[PDB]
Formats: sequence, structure tokens, C-alpha cells
Amino acid sequence: DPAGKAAQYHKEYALFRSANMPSPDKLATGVGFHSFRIPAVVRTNTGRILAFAEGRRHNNRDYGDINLVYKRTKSPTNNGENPTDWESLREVVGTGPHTWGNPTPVVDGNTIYLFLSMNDGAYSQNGGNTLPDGTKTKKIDSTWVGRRHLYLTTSTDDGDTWTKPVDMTKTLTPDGQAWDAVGPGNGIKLSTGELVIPAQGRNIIGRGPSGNRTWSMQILKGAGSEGTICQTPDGKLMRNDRPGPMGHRSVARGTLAGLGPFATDNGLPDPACQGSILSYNSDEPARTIFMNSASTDRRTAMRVRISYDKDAAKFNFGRELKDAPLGNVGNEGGYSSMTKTSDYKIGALVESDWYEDKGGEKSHRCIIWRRFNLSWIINGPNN
Ligand SMILES: O=C(O)[C@@]1(O)C[C@H](O)[C@@H](O)[C@H]([C@H](O)[C@H](O)CO)O1
Ligand SMILES: O=C(O)[C@@]1(O)C[C@H](O)[C@@H](O)[C@H]([C@H](O)[C@H](O)CO)O1
Ligand SMILES: O=C(O)[C@@]1(O)C[C@H](O)[C@@H](O)[C@H]([C@H](O)[C@H](O)CO)O1
Repeated sequence: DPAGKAAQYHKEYALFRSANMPSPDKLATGVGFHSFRIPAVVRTNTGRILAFAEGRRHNNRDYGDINLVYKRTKSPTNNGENPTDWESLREVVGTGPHTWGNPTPVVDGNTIYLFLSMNDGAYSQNGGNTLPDGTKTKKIDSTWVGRRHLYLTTSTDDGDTWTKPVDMTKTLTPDGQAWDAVGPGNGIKLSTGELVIPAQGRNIIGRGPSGNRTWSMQILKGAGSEGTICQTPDGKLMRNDRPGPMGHRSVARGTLAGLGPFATDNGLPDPACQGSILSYNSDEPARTIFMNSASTDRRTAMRVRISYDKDAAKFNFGRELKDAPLGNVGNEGGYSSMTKTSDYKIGALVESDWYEDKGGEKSHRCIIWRRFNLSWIINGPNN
């Protein structure tokens, strides 16, 4: 790979700073957040970078009062190089006591689409969970009030502002479903112009002129809840999904007409956690980048890899993120999201956990922003 001849570049710092950290991230209203989880990042067509997360207000749990927050690079050209290149925290949506999350953006010309999941603030995946007012949640169910919803918001001003989210559940989630997820992480725009957003059990397909899309479901058999989508160099679609059981990623391939079976990919260990994938370039040699925790049981084995295959059948060992460790952010590992920057880097958001309460709800979570070039990957000591 000719990119391995370049001097290796990496840089890393916290981008979403939990309440316990110095200079914690707060909205302009003064609302701060115990934890940030569930990253998503995209480069827009101006070069600006948009970074999204769940602002988990009171603890690190997946339910309760959770706002979908974001930052942008201050200019379209700074590429997120330094901490001071980023704007202060902003909010996409935070209405009510509800959960707003699962950011899943896709850039479409001069429009950025952002899909997101939602649940009523009185409900949680399992039910019976304690909330800050001393009540217990109800279990998410198939009722309109109790199910997971799917919302869409857009921006036509390079992420500066967002439309009021529109509930798309009745047309873009199967009837009768209870739990749901979109992404989280990102969707894609195909070479043939359609938009594809990964979701639980299905893809969501956007068709129409750029910025004036209408959406439909592509129902999958055997897909996961938290999926990734890619158009591989052969032009085919690939789903690479978080498994139910701990072990390995679950992968399927196909087209807009349908995907083939999902199968365990024994080349990609995974501890039942979200991952991220990125088509980096289409010119020779075409590359796909994959990031997850490369372990069958822990989230603290973050690894970024390259595939040169036209179907992304095989990835290399790649490079363990711990080789460029970041201090003062807790223990790195968990969900991730990647984009390509204008200056030929990969920009990745990566979860990190202070772990003060171990796996309990009081452990503060933050999100790291990494940038690195292909050379840093290629030249990994074990690659
Ligand atoms: O590190 C990069 O990104 C590089 O500079 C060198 C790579 O070998 C080449 O594949 C790549 C590609 O030409 C552009 O990314 C446009 O897709 O450019
Ligand atoms: O860190 C996790 O594991 C998490 O709990 C965080 C997410 O907020 C949640 O939506 C998702 C979900 O619980 C699983 O995908 C099983 O449905 O996973
Ligand atoms: O590697 C893991 O998975 C770990 O042990 C350490 C991680 O730093 C932490 O974020 C994670 C989390 O508390 C559990 O995965 C919840 O089930 O636990």
C-alpha cells in the first residue's frame, strides 16, 4: 500500500467531556451531562465536521432524560485538528423527559439527514429501572406510547440548525415492533445516488433528488439491532452488525434488491458492541476501514483495520488504538464512528469509561476524537 510510505500521523483528545472532567461540556442554557455516549460523525460537503452524541443527563443509562447533542468544527477547513477548532456543545433535540438518541447521520449534497431513536421517558428496554424521581420505568412494548420511535431531522445550513424532528415510526418501523434502533453511527450515499441507513432488522432507503428524499424499508432476515452499512468497492452493499451473543461480527452482502444470509465473521471478534465502518477511497487501491473492540469479551480492545478486498471479505490486523493512548479520559473502548477528513485522515469518535462505579450507572462516560492517517494503521507493529 503506497500510503504506508508516509510518516505516521495520529492525534487524540477528548471531544465530549463528562460532568466530572475539567471544562465539562454544557449547553448554553447551563444544562450539563453526567455522560456522553453513542457517537456519530460526518464530514459535510463543505469540509465541516459534525459530531453527535447522546447527552445522558443524570447517569450513564440508556433510558431516562437523554438529549441528542452535537458540535461542529468552527470552520469548514480546520479539519478538527485542535480542541479550539470545535464549537461549543449544541442540542439537536432535548424536549421533554424523554430519551433521544442513536444518532445516525448521512450527508446528501447540501442536506444532512439525521435519523434518531426515541422512547418515552417513562420506559426502558427492560423495565423496572429507577429514575431520578424515584419511580420505576415500564418495559418498552408495542404500544404507541411504549414503543421505540424513529425520528428524522435535517439541516440545510451545514449543521448550524436542525428542523423539528419528524416521527417516521409509522412508515419506517415495522408495525407491531417494540424495541428498535437506528444505527447508531452513520448511513451512506451510494454511487447510484440512493441513501442507505442501517437499522434494526432492516435498511432504510432514501430515494429522490438530493435534499428531497422519501424513505422506505428494506426488511432483512437475520440482521442485528445495531448495524453498519457500507458500499464495498464492487458496488455491493454490506451489513456488518453487532451480534446478539458475544463473539464475532455478523455480516451479510447484497444489493438494494436484497441481502443474502447473515453469518458470523470469525475474522472480526466483537464483544457484542457497536462498531463502525467506512469506505475510505475508491481509487487504486480501494480501501474499507473497520473499527470495533477486537475481543470476544471486552470493549477495551479497540482496533482499526483495512480491507483491500472488493467485497471486504478480509481485514488486516490493523492497529490497536492503545498504541496512541490518551490520558485523563478514563478507559477507552466502546462505540465508535468514523469519517474521512478533507486532509486525508480518518477521524474517529471513540467512547471511554471512567469506570468509577465499575459497570454501575454512576460511572462517567466521555468521548474521544482521534485523527490518524492510513500510514498509522498500515504500520502497526502487528500488522
Ligand atoms: O492517504 C491518503 O488518503 C492518500 O493521500 C494516499 C493513498 O494512497 C490514496 O489511496 C489516497 C486517495 O488518493 C485519496 O484519499 C482520495 O480518495 O490519498
Ligand atoms: O452499550 C450497550 O450495550 C447498549 O446498552 C447501549 C445502547 O444505548 C442500547 O440501545 C444498546 C442495546 O441495549 C443493545 O443493542 C441491545 O438491544 O446497547
Ligand atoms: O470491557 C468491558 O465491556 C467493560 O468491562 C469495561 C469497559 O470499560 C466498560 O465500559 C464496560 C461496561 O461497564 C460493560 O460492558 C457493561 O456491560 O465493561
